[PDB]
Amino acid sequence: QSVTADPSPPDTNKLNKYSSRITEPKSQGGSQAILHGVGLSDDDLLKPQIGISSVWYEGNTCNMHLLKLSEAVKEGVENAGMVGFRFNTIGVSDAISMGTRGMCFSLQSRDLIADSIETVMSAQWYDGNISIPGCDKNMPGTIMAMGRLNRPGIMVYGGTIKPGHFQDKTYDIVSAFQSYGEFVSGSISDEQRKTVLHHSCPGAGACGGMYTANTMASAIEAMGMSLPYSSSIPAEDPLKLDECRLAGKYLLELLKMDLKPRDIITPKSLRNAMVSVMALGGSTNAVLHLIAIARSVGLELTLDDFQKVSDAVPFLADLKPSGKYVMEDIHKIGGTPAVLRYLLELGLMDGDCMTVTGQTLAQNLENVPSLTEGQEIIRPLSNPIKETGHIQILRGDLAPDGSVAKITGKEGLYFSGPALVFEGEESMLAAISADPMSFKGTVVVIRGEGPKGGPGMPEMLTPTSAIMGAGLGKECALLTDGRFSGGSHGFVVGHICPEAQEGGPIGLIKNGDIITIDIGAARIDTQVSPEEMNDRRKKWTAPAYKVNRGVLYKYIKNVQSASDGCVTDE
Amino acid sequence: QSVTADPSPPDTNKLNKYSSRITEPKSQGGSQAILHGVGLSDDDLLKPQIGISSVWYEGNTCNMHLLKLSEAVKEGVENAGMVGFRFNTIGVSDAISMGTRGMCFSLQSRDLIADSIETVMSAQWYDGNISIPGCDKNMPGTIMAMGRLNRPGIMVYGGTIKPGHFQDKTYDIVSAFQSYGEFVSGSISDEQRKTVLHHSCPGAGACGGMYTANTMASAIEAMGMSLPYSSSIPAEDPLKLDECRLAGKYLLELLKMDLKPRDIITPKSLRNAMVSVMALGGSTNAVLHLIAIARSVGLELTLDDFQKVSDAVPFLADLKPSGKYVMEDIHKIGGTPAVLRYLLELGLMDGDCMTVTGQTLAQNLENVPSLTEGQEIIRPLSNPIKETGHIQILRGDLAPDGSVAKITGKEGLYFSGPALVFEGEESMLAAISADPMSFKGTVVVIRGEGPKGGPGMPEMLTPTSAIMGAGLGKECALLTDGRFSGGSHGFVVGHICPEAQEGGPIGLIKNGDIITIDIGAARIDTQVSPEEMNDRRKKWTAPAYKVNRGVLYKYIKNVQSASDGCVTDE
Ligand SMILES: CC(C)=C1CC[C@]23CO[C@H](C2)[C@@](O)(C(=O)O)CC[C@@H]13
Ligand SMILES: CC(C)=C1CC[C@]23CO[C@H](C2)[C@@](O)(C(=O)O)CC[C@@H]13
Ligand SMILES: CC(C)=C1CC[C@]23CO[C@H](C2)[C@@](O)(C(=O)O)CC[C@@H]13
Ligand SMILES: CC(C)=C1CC[C@]23CO[C@H](C2)[C@@](O)(C(=O)O)CC[C@@H]13
Ligand code: FES
Ligand code: FES
Ligand SMILES: [Mg+2]
Ligand SMILES: [Mg+2]
Repeated sequence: QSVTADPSPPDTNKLNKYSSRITEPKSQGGSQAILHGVGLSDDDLLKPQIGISSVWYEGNTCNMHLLKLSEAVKEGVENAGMVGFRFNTIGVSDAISMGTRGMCFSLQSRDLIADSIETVMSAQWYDGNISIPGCDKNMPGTIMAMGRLNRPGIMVYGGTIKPGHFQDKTYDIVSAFQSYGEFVSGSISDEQRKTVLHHSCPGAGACGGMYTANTMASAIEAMGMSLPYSSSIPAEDPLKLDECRLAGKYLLELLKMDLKPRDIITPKSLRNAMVSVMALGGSTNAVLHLIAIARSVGLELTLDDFQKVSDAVPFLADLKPSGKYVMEDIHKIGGTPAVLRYLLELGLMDGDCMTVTGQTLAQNLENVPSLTEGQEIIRPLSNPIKETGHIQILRGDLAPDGSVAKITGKEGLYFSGPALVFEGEESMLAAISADPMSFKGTVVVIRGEGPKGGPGMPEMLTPTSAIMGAGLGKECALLTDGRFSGGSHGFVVGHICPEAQEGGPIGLIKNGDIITIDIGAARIDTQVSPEEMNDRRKKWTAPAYKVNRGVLYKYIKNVQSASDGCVTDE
Repeated sequence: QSVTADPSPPDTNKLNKYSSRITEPKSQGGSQAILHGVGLSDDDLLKPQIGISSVWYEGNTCNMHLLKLSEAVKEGVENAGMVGFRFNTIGVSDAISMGTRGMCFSLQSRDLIADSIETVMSAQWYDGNISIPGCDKNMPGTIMAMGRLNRPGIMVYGGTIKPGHFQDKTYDIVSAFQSYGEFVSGSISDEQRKTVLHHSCPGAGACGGMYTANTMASAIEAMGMSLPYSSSIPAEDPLKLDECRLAGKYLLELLKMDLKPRDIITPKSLRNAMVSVMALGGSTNAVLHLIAIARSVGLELTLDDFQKVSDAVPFLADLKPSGKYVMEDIHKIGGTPAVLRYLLELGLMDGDCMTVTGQTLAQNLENVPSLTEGQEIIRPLSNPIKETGHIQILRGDLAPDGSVAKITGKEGLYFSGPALVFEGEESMLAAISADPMSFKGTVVVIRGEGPKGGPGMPEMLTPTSAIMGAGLGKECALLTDGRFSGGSHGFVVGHICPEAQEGGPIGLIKNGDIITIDIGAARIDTQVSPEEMNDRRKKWTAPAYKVNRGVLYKYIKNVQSASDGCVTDE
């Protein structure tokens, strides 16, 4: 819990606790000369300095607008009497890289982003931070950096993309991904396929459903580290620019209070974040990212913590991918604060947690308009979509250190079938192409896709959509030490630990082993005896790492297990 | 030498070898929908995609102009028939962080930059790269990423800052750093001190002397990975913008030739780079960065390689800090190509190395105007400033795995003195404050500043300027496992390996040990017997790491020794 990462300030009530290190001593005249050179007056040197870290880049719709938002954040910082210094990190697009080896680089970019913002804040002695992520992994990456530094900070979510519309039909990135399967199946022509591709993503913003971006944005708001409505204002909405211009005012107040990320991110605000995930049907990736965020502030968060919140919180929101609505429809019925107000009224949330407004969650939500009368997106507690949360933690013989599944309650309580084992996604997809019926009734195992084996713990969508299009949805189960993206109508488990590369039982499974998934017992078991499994283990040798240089070899050297949130700095 | 880091392309003569992975298969319609959303037409999808990676940020003069350069690079990429996708990494300012704990974050940002550009190029499937660094570590960071990817790439140096001028007096960042010592000594008043600070850095650009930025920029041009004149055109010069607009034309040609970084960065172009360092009196940091660059392409480069080139190449350039002129004065006498033309004419360089112009170094230099008649910056081979290079590799008892020193030839051949040992820069500076005369005649050892002990292998300037201001310049020697920045008029050695944190002999030195530096034997020796040293070693226990989380704990876990270039991905 005693984190030692970044420099500590060189007194109370001082607003420039860190930048005074370089703006005040005569022995740092070199630093002051650079600062004059970038435009600071003598008066400016007395002011707090805010690092404004955006994740702009031009090759992704989620991120191409973030420089325009960064300009607005800087203008608000200046209007609040402080100095704004913009800088920008990298990010990668899951939508672009999905289905390719580029996806091996996606999860780790969260931790690269954390390292990047930490590096700049520490070296330049900035007093506070405003981050503008726009896309899946960007968000937890910025919060992790704020937790390590423990300097006042606010996350401004870039906002969600608007749905595409063409000829009385609604299209999104899900439409684009689905289009190829509908072409091969014969449902649509090549001409209809191309139309979907040209009208799926009309502008800037993150993916609209309850995928990782909106899950994490909502969760981070719920955790108190974004301003109210940050998660539900669309990316191109003029209110997003207004939020950007106001972050500086709110940050000034945080500096006056010295309200820091470790004052805001606590066991109870972490639970608030998890409640929001459960209630909205949020992504299983939130397990990885919330664990990493909790670790970044010196706290603990286990898989069991997620299971307890899941048991305690019903799934209430009729939102894609599980349901029919998108983040804009939440926005039109009162936004994320309206949802959280309802959950707080139900006693599911703790209102006493401090937030980046300088007030408590309860104080923020006191004044917010409630959910729109007659709305059908957020179900009553009396009529939930599921009595408990979607997220389910499975252990048992084959996942002794844990695993994560999204369970709707429609797949049944059990699946038993002979294992069909693949060393990588490629061999699985080839086998289901040549011989789809060989999959009927099996427990499909795609191993070697974990943090070290993948490497990079890639997300895989093609296995579930291939299973769906072969008519095998409820007829087989899918297990991996990596991650699955789309929903089957059957059992789909990821994050199996230990991963195959580490010699976990998943790497000892053989074709024909009878595997039994039991949701009530929360176990993925094998009919193979523990003694024969141990025999296989004694004979097992770890495969060679797939890379020997570069960022992914460093990831292999540094990354902890999926049950440990794949943190890299421990 | 067999590097496995990044994805390989999914045919010859194809110009979009990598982006075809996502622009051509119907199974990647999701990728194509994102690309349409960011503005690509169907015709645009057929074009090569260039990742344009700048290191812009607002808090440093070296980097604040790089977004404007990035816009020009993109416009040139489009004018050459390709698609330009801008993205931006982080960087840190050595001028701002020097003298503070922020400096522990500076060297590692080179390797963070390499990881960042590698990550984006791999995930987004870009065909080529144009990088726009502006500051010390940025430059080798971008080349390392290009070496790992081995996709056609060009480095555009951001260019050097113009000298500040006020009331018939020339000021630079060196003036600003010197100002405090001149205030404490009484040479100048507080009023004169403040004047230097306001007129030292008038605009955008890297430091003007032969510090790391200009050393590396020149070295990277000499290595063939920048266009001719990139290193010597000033940052605000309109020709820099013209260079930016032309990089796309040159990159198109590289894609047609499939001339890749591992075709350009070879043993012989690495030697060309080292020749340029020796001849210009370049920074000892170039030892670290050129080793890392050579490793990134699967090549070897040792400390002995530097000593052999140093022995073979005289110091010829009258350039700060060793001399009086700056990079702009090279620029006014024909620039870096004119210098390299002279060295090539002397037979010091290999002209057959391919470069990013698509032609050889000799072909580039055939047409360039020679050095301005009557110039006094570049000495003749008959009258060099030093018969061999400044860079000197020392081993011996106390640096068995090597060490690096800048030797002018003025300090003599020997120094012998009792050791005065400090565990960190702070205790050294306090001791020389309270008791300066206790330093007279000693060999000052500042240990625990290496890659893992510092951590971060920080650069330290205050020890040499404190020694200078106490009148002790030629009266003591300075040794460290970290790095020293400014020049003493005596012996100053850095990069001592193994570092103290790793239990190298430097961590076993005690106050009073007689240390003898012998330049001719190239040895740093101790009078203590090898048997007593081994006794000390058997009793020695490694100190606890100073951090336990964050980017610097990861650095500690990953970094190799200074003699190994402090690479992190092996
Ligand atoms: C960030 C780095 C490089 C550090 C090395 C060891 C210390 C230095 O002082 C200690 C620990 C610290 O608590 C402070 O007083 O500032 C924080 C900073 C770190
Ligand atoms: C399931 C399909 C159709 C997706 C559309 C684009 C994304 C949505 O969010 C992104 C990419 C994803 O990384 C997540 O957050 O889960 C994976 C899933 C796919
Ligand atoms: C970059 C990553 C994650 C890789 C994992 C193992 C391989 C895959 O194929 C091999 C090696 C490769 O030579 C290719 O044919 O493309 C390069 C890419 C890497
Ligand atoms: C020696 C003094 C006065 C310097 C002025 C600013 C810089 C120059 O270059 C930068 C910072 C440095 O990182 C290098 O490249 O060596 C260290 C040295 C100091
Ligand atoms: S790919 Fe960026 S939020 Fe979906
Ligand atoms: S600090 Fe950037 S080049 Fe000197
Ligand atoms: Mg994702
Ligand atoms: Mg430097």
